[PDB]
Amino acid sequence: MQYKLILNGKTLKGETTTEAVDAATAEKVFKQYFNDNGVDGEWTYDDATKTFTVTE
Amino acid sequence: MQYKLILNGKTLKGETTTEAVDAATAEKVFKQYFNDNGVDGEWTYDDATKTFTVTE
Repeated sequence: MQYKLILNGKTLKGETTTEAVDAATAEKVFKQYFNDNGVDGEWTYDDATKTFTVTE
Repeated sequence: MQYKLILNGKTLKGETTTEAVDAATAEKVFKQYFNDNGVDGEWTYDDATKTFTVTE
């Protein structure tokens, strides 16, 4: 279903939102992006509350 | 001064905001990001209205 990206950091802050096929994909996609980008913030995943938490 | 990033696309949509030293830098930075991230959306720059326009 619809997932939501929460961004926490210093050089960047904000919230994105995407809908993937499911838990395994949205998760797969947003990871693809925030695993580096000089942020590699702390990862968090929420399935049943559609959320992500990135923390530099 | 304060610049603003407008995101237009399919896999991603949203708005970010950063303050750079000036027109040459904010421009330089946001370009650094949206020139490939599978989006490489159309570029647009606004100095006097602090804005950017990305379009897949």
